[PDB]
Amino acid sequence: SSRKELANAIRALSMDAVQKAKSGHPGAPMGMADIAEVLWRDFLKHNPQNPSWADRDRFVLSNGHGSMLIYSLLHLTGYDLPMEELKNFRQLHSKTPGHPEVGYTAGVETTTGPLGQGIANAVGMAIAEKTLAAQFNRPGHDIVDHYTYAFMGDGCMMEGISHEVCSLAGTLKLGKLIAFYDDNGISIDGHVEGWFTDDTAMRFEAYGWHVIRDIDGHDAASIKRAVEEARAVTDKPSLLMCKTIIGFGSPNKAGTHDSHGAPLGDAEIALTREQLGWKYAPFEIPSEIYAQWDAKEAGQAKESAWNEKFAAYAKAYPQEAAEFTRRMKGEMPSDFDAKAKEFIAKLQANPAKIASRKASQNAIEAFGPLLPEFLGGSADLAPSNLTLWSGSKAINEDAAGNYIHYGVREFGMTAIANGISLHGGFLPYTSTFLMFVEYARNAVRMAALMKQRQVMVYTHDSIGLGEDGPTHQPVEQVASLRVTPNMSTWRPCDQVESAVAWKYGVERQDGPTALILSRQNLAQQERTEEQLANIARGGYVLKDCAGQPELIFIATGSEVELAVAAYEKLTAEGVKARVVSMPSTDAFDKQDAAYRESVLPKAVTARVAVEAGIADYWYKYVGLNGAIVGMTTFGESAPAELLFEEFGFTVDNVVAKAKELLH
Amino acid sequence: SSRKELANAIRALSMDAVQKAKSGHPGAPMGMADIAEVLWRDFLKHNPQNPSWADRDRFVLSNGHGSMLIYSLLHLTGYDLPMEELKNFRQLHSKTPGHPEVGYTAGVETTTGPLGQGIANAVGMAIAEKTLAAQFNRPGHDIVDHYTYAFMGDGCMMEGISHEVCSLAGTLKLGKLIAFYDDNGISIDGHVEGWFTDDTAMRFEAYGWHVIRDIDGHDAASIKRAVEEARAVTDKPSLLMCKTIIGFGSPNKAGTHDSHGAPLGDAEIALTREQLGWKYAPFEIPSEIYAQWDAKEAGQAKESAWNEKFAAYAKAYPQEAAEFTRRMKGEMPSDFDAKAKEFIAKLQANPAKIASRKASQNAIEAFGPLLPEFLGGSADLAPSNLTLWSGSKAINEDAAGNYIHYGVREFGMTAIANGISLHGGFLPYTSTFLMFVEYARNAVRMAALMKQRQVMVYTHDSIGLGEDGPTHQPVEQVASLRVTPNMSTWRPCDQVESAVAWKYGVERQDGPTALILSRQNLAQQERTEEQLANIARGGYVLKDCAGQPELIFIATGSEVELAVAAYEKLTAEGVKARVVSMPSTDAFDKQDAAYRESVLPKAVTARVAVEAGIADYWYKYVGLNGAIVGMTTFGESAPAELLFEEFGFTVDNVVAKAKELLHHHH
Ligand SMILES: Cc1ncc(C[n+]2csc(CCOP(=O)(O)OP(=O)(O)O)c2C)c(N)n1
Ligand SMILES: Cc1ncc(C[n+]2csc(CCOP(=O)(O)OP(=O)(O)O)c2C)c(N)n1
Ligand SMILES: O=C[C@H](O)[C@H](O)[C@H](O)COP(=O)(O)O
Ligand SMILES: O=P(O)(O)OC[C@H]1O[C@@H](O)[C@H](O)[C@@H]1O
Ligand SMILES: [Ca+2]
Ligand SMILES: [Ca+2]
Repeated sequence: SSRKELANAIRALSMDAVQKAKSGHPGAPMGMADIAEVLWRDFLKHNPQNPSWADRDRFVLSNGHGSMLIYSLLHLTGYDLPMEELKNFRQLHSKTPGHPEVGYTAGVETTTGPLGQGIANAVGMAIAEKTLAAQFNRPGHDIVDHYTYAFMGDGCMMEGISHEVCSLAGTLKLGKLIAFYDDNGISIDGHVEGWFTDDTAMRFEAYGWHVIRDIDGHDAASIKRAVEEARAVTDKPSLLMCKTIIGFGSPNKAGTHDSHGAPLGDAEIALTREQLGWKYAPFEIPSEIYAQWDAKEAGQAKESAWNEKFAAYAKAYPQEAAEFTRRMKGEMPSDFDAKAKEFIAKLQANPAKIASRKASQNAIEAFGPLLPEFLGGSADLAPSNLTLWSGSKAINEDAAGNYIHYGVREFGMTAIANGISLHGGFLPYTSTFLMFVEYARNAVRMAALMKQRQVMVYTHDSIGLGEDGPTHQPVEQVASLRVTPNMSTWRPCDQVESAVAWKYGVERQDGPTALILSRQNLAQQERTEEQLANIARGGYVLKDCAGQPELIFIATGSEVELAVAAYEKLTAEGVKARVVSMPSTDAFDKQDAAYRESVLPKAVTARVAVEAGIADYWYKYVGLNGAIVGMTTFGESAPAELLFEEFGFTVDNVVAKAKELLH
Repeated sequence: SSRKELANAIRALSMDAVQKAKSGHPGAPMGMADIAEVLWRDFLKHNPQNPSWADRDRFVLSNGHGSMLIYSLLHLTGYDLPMEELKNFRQLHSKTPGHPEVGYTAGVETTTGPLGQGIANAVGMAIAEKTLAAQFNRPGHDIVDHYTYAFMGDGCMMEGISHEVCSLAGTLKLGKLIAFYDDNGISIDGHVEGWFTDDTAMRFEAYGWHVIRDIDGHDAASIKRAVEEARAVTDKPSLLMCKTIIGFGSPNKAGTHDSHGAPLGDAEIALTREQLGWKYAPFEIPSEIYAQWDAKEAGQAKESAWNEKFAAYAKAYPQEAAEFTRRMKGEMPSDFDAKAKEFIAKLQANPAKIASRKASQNAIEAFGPLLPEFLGGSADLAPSNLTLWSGSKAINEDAAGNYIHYGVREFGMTAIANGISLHGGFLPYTSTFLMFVEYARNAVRMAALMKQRQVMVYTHDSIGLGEDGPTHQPVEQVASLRVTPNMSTWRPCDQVESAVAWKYGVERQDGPTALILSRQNLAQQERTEEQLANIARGGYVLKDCAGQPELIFIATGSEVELAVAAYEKLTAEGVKARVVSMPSTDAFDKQDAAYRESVLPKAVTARVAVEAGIADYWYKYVGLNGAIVGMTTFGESAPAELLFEEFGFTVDNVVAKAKELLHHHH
């Protein structure tokens, strides 16, 4: 069959599946089908039989609304995505959700839909490949060698996050990253010139990208030549400016916003078949077209050749090969648990009053020699977030390193890290001041949604940071993280809880972990063996009374010391008081009901929460008959000590609020 | 004095103020002092005696960590910011907080600190001036004519938001926007080349900006020539690449990251005085230097000339002048309250089962003729968010318009809108799908912090949007807004609550208002006159029983219909039930104790929250002995009706959970 006929199979499947669902986006799949046909059939190195092959090229659909494009590709090339799944596009529990999702659909590399994040993820995957290659490749043994291809549209180009990650991609000279820009001149509001006039090629040249202008996105020869040129440029990421017609094939909707985001309609589909000369019924693909699209045979040949290469590598470099396999699988070193526990025990036995940001650095230092998979960084706050350890090596200086200077790019940093986690081989950590999680907020959510392991190191967690004032002092940010599905959030009260939280973070297999860390010094709490072990349970009894408590303080982070001081005062008066330290609400919630009852007995309603963050969160644990010593306002610019006093984080106020309950 | 001496006054006040506070950022003020001296002394049109003068130039410090730069400028030029306040830099309740804050420091135009948002605000202020000029200027009466100047550094340049707002500023050909880039090669991690290598000039040329390269940021003549060039270019915003030395003056810390964000140290300050030839003690400025810095006489002259111009305008165009004054003050039309109430009453009397996104569009259509100050827009979702009304006119088409195609730029859009509200003359509304509030999240917080009036139109509020699936379906986003200080958040249950929320939003002078709106059709509820009035109280009794309820449903938005259905089932079975509609938790919380007690009596503990959003939020109103019919997971890609079924948003399930609750209580 002709290349245009092969590409037209994508057009037919896409418009038909959208029509059947009465929902979806036929424009981009129709506009990009010719580009996809060249990339997938001529260049993409992949095995449909094993979507997890370590050395496969990675493809990313950043314009993820065009989900039928990727489903057509996966089906046609022989992945485990039958026609019935395409016929169930956008239907409950199908393998063909409205935007592509990593994890159930074979071959989908990442979850897109939020514009701009796909390209960010791609930048992360290219960073991972370059770094893994530098770490593992040996003379005569290039076991890591793959491209990262991304499709993206006007929406991704307009988003700020594209500037963050494409800027950094240029700095890092990501020669194996190749992006195709679907330059179709249309967005939802109509012709883009009213709101988007960038000389996008010039913009990308400013980033140090290799840019190929004026590609006819509907001509196989033009596209193929451009990809060849891009692959020949090894020291710069490449952008291919692909001029396309959105909804290509539709006489009445091609080139219009009408084709973007709704079914074409039965009549228009009939006209499209006529224009394309496509003779097949909906969901009919002839054997000749499958024969030219199918990649099972080539895929298995390529992967088997790689397996043989890896076997030879394992002979010459057995320890390295074992590390590669362990790291690609995301498995932890077998003695990590024992070694981390030893560190935790040492801290408990050797008290230090330090900021939890420093306790965090200390955990990185302890874990560093144990976790060569670390690929960490900070958004231009290394000396403040304390993300460097003695073994940190910046990848802009040493390609085989383990540290990234992300610059002032919180959103890009976090979505890049999502790419890194998705790639395999690494354990990313990222960092900024907690307030600026708000800049990265949707990428944090995406890590949770995609069930990705990433440790998010968020320092300067409250009014305790002092003089920088209300634009920097978090109040409501922790609460937002706590109510995020599949997020783990830890606000350690001292260096011991900080190490436990770090351990929990690196050992998570199925989601991210945010560490909520102080600028200011935190007192260490004394713990029994049982209490020490129970830190990992997220909430535990820190100070207690004999028999049923009359009063329970629930405190986190920097406020545990305050709660303990109130407890001592009330205990001396003869109140049966308890202090619960609650470093992680999510880990506590996951405990069995007997454990939860032992910490927060259901019959004890006199509960006082204490946390320098938004009060409203705490009704979850204090109910309607408790008290909350929290924040209800923005902060103020002043020294920390005076702020805590001003906002009622005092022994007198905590005691007074508790006494109010006991009547 | 020489220009360098005058600029050194800023250097001295800045390093000394930071030293006394033992906290702050001397680097940027010291690096940008010569630029500030030229801009402020030679170009800036302002009156220190009236920081609210309608036609003043606007200045924005986007690299807001260098706060002592602006405090030095305001003090030296004669604003109401005494030396005692500079001595109280970074101290509780001073007029000199660590990052500048609009509101309680004379002459500060916006609150910065979050990098990138300053330049966004500046773009908003420039859009406001251009639009206001187009709307109000008349032949021989150019009553609107001022520049917007912004300072920004490497941090602002790296941030994605700079791309969003500078791209759009290029499209809109904002000839009176002039930005100065503090090109000093240093950020917190060190020399920027390790992580920041853009050809920034080429980037801004790609945006359609006029760029002036290689300006010696420490040479007044060079700076002045560059400003004159930027002012001569009337059809593009300008970027002046100013090469500076961070911490200029410090022998040991200039040009180093060490000067960025900590006090220089007393020894180093002594050496800096010696290098700069600055002889005066900390917080000492001689009369002769004040005489050269002071702007009171020039300022008064310029404002008086403008007042004469405005008086002539008022004579020739009295209605237009009255509108200009009203709009600059942010006052509402005198008949707006009455007309809006008439609209609301009409809706209650004429039920329509429509999506609250459509109800929102209908309110825009009703208010549009009444509020010529509207400057609304959507981030490339006009046909989905339903932000256009019949009188909308895009400002890229007609500069005198009232609508902005923001493109796919949620964060930039919202921070631009903050600039628009800060400028005066307009009432901005912005819009995207609720999920993508997460892209704009800190700009939303900044509107709340800055006490700004902006209506935020957030559609597609839940799993009710259907097939687009979990990357689009909000779950936890409403809760996030509800816990934000000074945020108002409305999740209207029908077209009537939608109109009330819109009225509340436009009339809210001291903070923003987010509207949480459905894709799918919402049932109109029956209301008495009293209930209709009570919508604005945020939470109110919608359905009730005789005597103390044994069960209270609390519901919002699309789920009120479900709660009412459950209430009907239970009532028919002889259960004593109540339904509370809670369109706004923040408004409800602001009601007095007696009113809140009347709605959610403390005696009644069997409370069931119903909302297609994260369940954990609702413990606030249901306590530990209630029930919550909410979401606890991400969504799924499927038709909305199947999703509501899947996730337990059914009459049978709500009734079952309510009965299960009552069984446990009994
Ligand atoms: C962050 C974000 N904002 C908004 C949307 C809604 N949206 C989806 S596509 C689009 C604009 C059109 O973008 P483009 O890539 O040019 O679409 P195409 O040409 O492929 O049809 C928008 C606003 C989104 N998915 N993500
Ligand atoms: C959104 C955001 N992220 C991080 C910070 C912390 N921060 C303040 S300045 C800076 C980097 C230095 O930027 P630059 O403007 O080049 O500083 P300068 O040369 O004026 O000292 C950072 C990361 C912030 N204020 N806002
Ligand atoms: O992500 C935005 C998509 O393009 C929309 O899913 C699509 O345009 C449908 O819009 P609506 O929800 O108004 O039917
Ligand atoms: O002392 P910390 O809080 O680490 O940092 C002080 C300031 O220096 C930089 O980090 C930032 O600019 C911050 O505002
Ligand atoms: Ca497009
Ligand atoms: Ca800098």
